[PDB]
Amino acid sequence: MIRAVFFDSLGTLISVEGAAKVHLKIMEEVLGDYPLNPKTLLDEYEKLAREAFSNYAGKPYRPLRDILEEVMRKLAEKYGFKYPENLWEISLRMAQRYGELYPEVVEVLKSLKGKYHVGVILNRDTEPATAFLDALGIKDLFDSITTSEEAGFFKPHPRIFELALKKAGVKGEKAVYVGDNPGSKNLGMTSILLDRKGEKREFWDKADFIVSDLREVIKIVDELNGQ
Repeated sequence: MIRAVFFDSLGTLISVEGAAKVHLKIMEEVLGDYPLNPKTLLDEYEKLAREAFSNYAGKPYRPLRDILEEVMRKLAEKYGFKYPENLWEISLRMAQRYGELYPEVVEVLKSLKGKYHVGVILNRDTEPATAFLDALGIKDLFDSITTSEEAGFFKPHPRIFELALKKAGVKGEKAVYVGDNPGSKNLGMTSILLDRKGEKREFWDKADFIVSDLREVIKIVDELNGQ
């Protein structure tokens, strides 16, 4: 009965060590020999970035490119370094060089594809997100790529999930939702929380299933289709 499987963000796919290396290598190229610790710039950027996502959560869409460029403009003014006009070119190049997926992603996505509609749902701009998936080498492994830019509202507004389901052409009850965060609620979708290092034990009643890696997603869908 399960016909579609959706992943909530790149966090379910990119390794923590990979994403950290990409972000640091971006800040290192931005700064060059400027007398600022690139790790400090990164930590401050992330702080301001998380604030922006919270401020815009559930609001009408505004290009994340514009939001994050404003953040970098603030930092360049605060610390005094030259604003990187080629920021997004740097970011994609570093993602392609240093972006590392969790080891099971490619094989699990290929297995799910061909049996089910496999989609990714992203709180991002469409062209950048699609280019990022291409730089990571998994763009073609998704039947659908659905973004807040397409939906017109930032998560957790339900429109993005309604759109994802309509691209697949299935009721919410015929789809599962895999995410790193405890949110598709009240749309009928089966929720699978991904806790790779067992440090989300608190919200282990906030999901229908709990897995430590993506291979178990196939096991759960096989179980549900059997019941």
